Amino acid sequence: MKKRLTITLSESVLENLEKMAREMGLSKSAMISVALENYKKGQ
Amino acid sequence: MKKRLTITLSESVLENLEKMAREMGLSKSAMISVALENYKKGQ
Amino acid sequence: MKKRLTITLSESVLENLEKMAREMGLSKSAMISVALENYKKGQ
Amino acid sequence: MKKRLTITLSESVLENLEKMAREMGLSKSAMISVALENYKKGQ
DNA sequence: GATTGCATTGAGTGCACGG
DNA sequence: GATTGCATTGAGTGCACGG
Repeated sequence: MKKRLTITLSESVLENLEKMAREMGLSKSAMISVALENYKKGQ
Repeated sequence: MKKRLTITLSESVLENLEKMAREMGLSKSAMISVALENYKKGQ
Repeated sequence: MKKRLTITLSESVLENLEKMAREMGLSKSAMISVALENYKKGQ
Repeated sequence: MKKRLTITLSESVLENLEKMAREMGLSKSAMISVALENYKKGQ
């Protein structure tokens, strides 16, 4: 059910990822997953 | 300075990552980066 | 930064947790974390 | 039939789990269960 | 830039060859 | 019902003693 993948991100977008996941106590993989879902929704 | 990140995503979330990316004419890294900056906005 | 804890939940709330985390490709620990955060916010 | 679940939470998210729980006069399991049913609502 | 195999440590990540 | 130590496998969970 889980697949790996390597992405490239802006040194500033990644630094932001950090903070966000941190306050939400999430992993980047989870924060990303949350954000992806989120976005999908708002679409 | 751009940096790389190896993450793990749920097949279903990945599948939809692809879908959304195609339709937005962006790469996964790009899509993810959008959604990420988006969530930060939505608050 | 991470701490363990054992909770007790309704057979129906847990069954729901399942679905939700599943579609969001999240762990319960993550889904719960998301939901907790969420709630905090709406407060 | 009620069931048990051992989860892992980020200290900061746990700390705020406690805060919110106290103030709502509920147990963590209870709080978590609320928030969980809540998110499902918010959609 | 991207995909992946090798590797490790509490799946999610790093690293680097091969593209 | 809750906390925790023991245990395992891709931290997040199960299991069960002790409460």
